[PDB]
Amino acid sequence: TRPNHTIYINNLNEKIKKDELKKSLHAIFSRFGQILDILVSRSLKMRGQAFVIFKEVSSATNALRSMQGFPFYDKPMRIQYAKTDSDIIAK
Amino acid sequence: TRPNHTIYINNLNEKIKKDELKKSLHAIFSRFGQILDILVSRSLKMRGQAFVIFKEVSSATNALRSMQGFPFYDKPMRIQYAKTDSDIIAK
Amino acid sequence: TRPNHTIYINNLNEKIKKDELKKSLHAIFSRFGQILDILVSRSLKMRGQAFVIFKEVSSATNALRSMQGFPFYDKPMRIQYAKTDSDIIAK
Amino acid sequence: TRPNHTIYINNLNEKIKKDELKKSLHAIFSRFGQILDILVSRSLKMRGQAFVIFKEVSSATNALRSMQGFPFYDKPMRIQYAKTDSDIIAK
RNA sequence: GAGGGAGAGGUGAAGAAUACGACCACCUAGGUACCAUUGCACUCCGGUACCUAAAACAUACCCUC
RNA sequence: GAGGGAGAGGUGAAGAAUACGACCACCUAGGUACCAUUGCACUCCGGUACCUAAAACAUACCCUC
RNA sequence: GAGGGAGAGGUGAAGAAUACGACCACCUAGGUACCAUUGCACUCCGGUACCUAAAACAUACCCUC
RNA sequence: GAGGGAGAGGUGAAGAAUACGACCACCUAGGUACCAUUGCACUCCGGUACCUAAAACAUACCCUC
Ligand SMILES: CN(C)[C@@H]1C(O)=C(C(N)=O)C(=O)[C@@]2(O)C(O)=C3C(=O)c4c(O)ccc(Cl)c4[C@@](C)(O)[C@H]3C[C@@H]12
Ligand SMILES: CN(C)[C@@H]1C(O)=C(C(N)=O)C(=O)[C@@]2(O)C(O)=C3C(=O)c4c(O)ccc(Cl)c4[C@@](C)(O)[C@H]3C[C@@H]12
Ligand SMILES: CN(C)[C@@H]1C(O)=C(C(N)=O)C(=O)[C@@]2(O)C(O)=C3C(=O)c4c(O)ccc(Cl)c4[C@@](C)(O)[C@H]3C[C@@H]12
Ligand SMILES: CN(C)[C@@H]1C(O)=C(C(N)=O)C(=O)[C@@]2(O)C(O)=C3C(=O)c4c(O)ccc(Cl)c4[C@@](C)(O)[C@H]3C[C@@H]12
Ligand SMILES: [Mg+2]
Ligand SMILES: [Mg+2]
Ligand SMILES: [Mg+2]
Ligand SMILES: [Mg+2]
Ligand SMILES: [Mg+2]
Ligand SMILES: [Mg+2]
Ligand SMILES: [Mg+2]
Ligand SMILES: [Mg+2]
Ligand SMILES: [Mg+2]
Ligand SMILES: [Mg+2]
Ligand SMILES: [Mg+2]
Ligand SMILES: [Mg+2]
Ligand SMILES: [Mg+2]
Ligand SMILES: [Mg+2]
Ligand SMILES: [Mg+2]
Ligand SMILES: [Mg+2]
Ligand SMILES: [Mg+2]
Ligand SMILES: [Mg+2]
Ligand SMILES: [Mg+2]
Ligand SMILES: [Mg+2]
Ligand SMILES: [Mg+2]
Ligand SMILES: [Mg+2]
Ligand SMILES: [Mg+2]
Ligand SMILES: [Mg+2]
Ligand SMILES: [Mg+2]
Ligand SMILES: [Mg+2]
Ligand SMILES: [Mg+2]
Ligand SMILES: [Mg+2]
Ligand SMILES: [Mg+2]
Ligand SMILES: [Mg+2]
Ligand SMILES: [Mg+2]
Ligand SMILES: [Mg+2]
Ligand SMILES: [Mg+2]
Ligand SMILES: [Mg+2]
Ligand SMILES: [Mg+2]
Ligand SMILES: [Mg+2]
Ligand SMILES: [Mg+2]
Ligand SMILES: [Mg+2]
Ligand SMILES: [Mg+2]
Ligand SMILES: [Mg+2]
Ligand SMILES: [Mg+2]
Ligand SMILES: [Mg+2]
Ligand SMILES: [Mg+2]
Ligand SMILES: [Mg+2]
Ligand SMILES: [Mg+2]
Repeated sequence: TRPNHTIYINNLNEKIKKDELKKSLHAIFSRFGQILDILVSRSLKMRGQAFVIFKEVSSATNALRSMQGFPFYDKPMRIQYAKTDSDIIAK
Repeated sequence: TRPNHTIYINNLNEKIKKDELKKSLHAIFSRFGQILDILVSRSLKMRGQAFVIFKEVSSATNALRSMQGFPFYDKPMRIQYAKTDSDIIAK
Repeated sequence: TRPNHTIYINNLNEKIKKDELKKSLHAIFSRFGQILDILVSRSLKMRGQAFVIFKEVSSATNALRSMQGFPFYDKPMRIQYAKTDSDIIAK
Repeated sequence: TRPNHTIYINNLNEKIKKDELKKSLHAIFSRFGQILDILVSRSLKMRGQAFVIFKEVSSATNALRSMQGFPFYDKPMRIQYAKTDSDIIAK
């Protein structure tokens, strides 16, 4: 994919409760720049995944490159740019 | 919060015994500067949490920024400045 | 061993499914340069092990040195140069 | 303690078999310099502990400082200088 | 008589031909399994169930003669 | 007659008033729990036990009338 | 009469000498164990089993007198 | 007679018409589950329970004829 304000994370530990996952993702990622939102759902299709929306695409890029494969509750994070803009970025 | 000599850590693994937790927190954090004390309680309200008191606010700041989200017994540490001075700092 | 386009990893967590292992190994290693392939088998003789084939021996060398002992699904990765060229490198 | 060619590690995961522990400790530590030996015993008194003997005290010092608190099979390593020279260093 | 065995987390009560372990009452520290808890403190203190807390001798107690 | 229900991992055999799922035989991929394995490859392939592999109709099969 | 005890996730129905908890019907949030899921979203929503959702009084209900 | 089957961690004892596996005694390495242990070493060595330690033939042993 191509750089995007939003990174898509998967291979996340699915036992982690939604709000803990968000707070923890925030703690991994805030070092890279300002975060607008972190979206998590534990539904069947969306579990093990998160979207982290940065204010700036440069934050997204550094995040993705630095945290690629990083240990997070016992599994390595796999990180991609989101395939499309998040609503709050497009709008 | 605002910088403080003391950092507040949570999202800690609650199976870890108090003295092990302290010794381990000391090993994460001593690289950042001198530590006056580490307070841990496994009570219901205080489990999963620690206070690490640095001699210098600059140590606290580097600690917090470097170790934010860091893997510690299988969970990411979440770090904040303490909301108030610890007794040994105020007094 | 002597430098090789291919690194041999072992001490891998054997519960991890083959395609997850590959995707995760790719996420640990792609930072070091271009990867031609990652070979994994869960057979008795080959479980807990992977071969990661880099385009360039310099990528292999940096990978091996940086990721040596690195946490990966709860175990430290142990990394060596492959003892021989992978087919796609020799051919 | 005072710098020593040998570092003493504890808080090690005690489920890990002796030879795996050695190979893994070797993989954490060889980046710091040449290692003469790694001693591990799983006896009651000596389990959860290792001695890593470096050729040079400077290797020991960098190791200790860099790897202090580092994640190793799910627990943070706690590192000290050995209190005395190992036999192979004294002799 | 012999010879073996087992009992002390702490305080008490009982008993005292007994410094001494069971029974009974009360109180503590530490842990384990499960459940609940994401929580900002600077005497301690969630729940349910289980476990552990130096030890020889002697009395009493158990086995063999 | 009505009305309900359940059966297809793949190939075969049986049966065919039947494209069609059970029984029987054979073969595959993927997984789970436990045990074993630290192992250098570039067709696949450790063990023990369990599970899963699109699905409507029709025949046959099960229930009510 | 006395004295004890237990019941409210939410809506309803029943009942109302009763604001009030069981039974019955319906609906929600959160979790746990196991199984399945590697998945690109920007109302929610996999399965199987289990659990939890402030609480005093009163009626009714249970025990002792 | 035929044909099938199963037994060797190591040392010993028994037995020897037998190099040879069961029974019995003793000793080792490695592991697993649970419990305990945070511990500074440079012969080994916590507990409780379970498991594993190359293997063909022959004797003996088990099944069919
Ligand atoms: C109170 N009396 C009946 C007993 C008694 O008189 C004794 C005696 N020596 O005569 C006791 O020692 C006893 O009072 C006494 O203290 C006993 C005692 O200490 C004890 C302990 O500690 C552990 C196990 C046991 Cl079986 C006993 C036990 C049963 O011996 C009791 C016994 C009584
Ligand atoms: C061989 N014969 C006794 C049966 C038969 O003649 C049939 C028939 N239609 O007459 C079949 O279909 C059958 O040959 C036939 O194929 C059967 C069949 O397919 C089936 C399946 O697939 C699943 C469940 C069931 Cl209970 C059956 C079952 C029992 O109907 C069998 C029946 C036989
Ligand atoms: C409908 N009738 C038989 C009962 C009745 O007439 C009552 C009464 N006060 O007379 C009720 O309160 C009742 O209608 C009524 O509502 C009952 C009730 O609320 C209740 C609750 O909440 C919890 C436990 C229990 Cl045991 C009861 C229970 C049994 O008392 C019922 C009783 C009935
Ligand atoms: C001592 N005597 C009764 C037996 C004997 O005389 C033998 C014989 N060949 O006559 C043995 O081989 C025996 O002494 C002997 O050594 C036996 C033996 O080795 C053995 C093993 O290794 C495994 C399984 C089994 Cl069932 C046996 C077993 C039962 O055959 C014994 C048998 C005895
Ligand atoms: Mg790291
Ligand atoms: Mg006792
Ligand atoms: Mg004792
Ligand atoms: Mg006592
Ligand atoms: Mg005393
Ligand atoms: Mg007294
Ligand atoms: Mg007594
Ligand atoms: Mg008295
Ligand atoms: Mg306690
Ligand atoms: Mg929990
Ligand atoms: Mg408790
Ligand atoms: Mg005694
Ligand atoms: Mg089926
Ligand atoms: Mg199907
Ligand atoms: Mg079939
Ligand atoms: Mg077909
Ligand atoms: Mg056919
Ligand atoms: Mg048929
Ligand atoms: Mg036919
Ligand atoms: Mg398969
Ligand atoms: Mg294993
Ligand atoms: Mg298998
Ligand atoms: Mg159907
Ligand atoms: Mg209730
Ligand atoms: Mg309630
Ligand atoms: Mg209700
Ligand atoms: Mg209301
Ligand atoms: Mg109503
Ligand atoms: Mg009522
Ligand atoms: Mg009415
Ligand atoms: Mg819910
Ligand atoms: Mg899974
Ligand atoms: Mg569910
Ligand atoms: Mg009440
Ligand atoms: Mg055997
Ligand atoms: Mg054998
Ligand atoms: Mg033997
Ligand atoms: Mg021999
Ligand atoms: Mg002999
Ligand atoms: Mg014999
Ligand atoms: Mg003889
Ligand atoms: Mg052993
Ligand atoms: Mg433990
Ligand atoms: Mg043992
Ligand atoms: Mg044989």
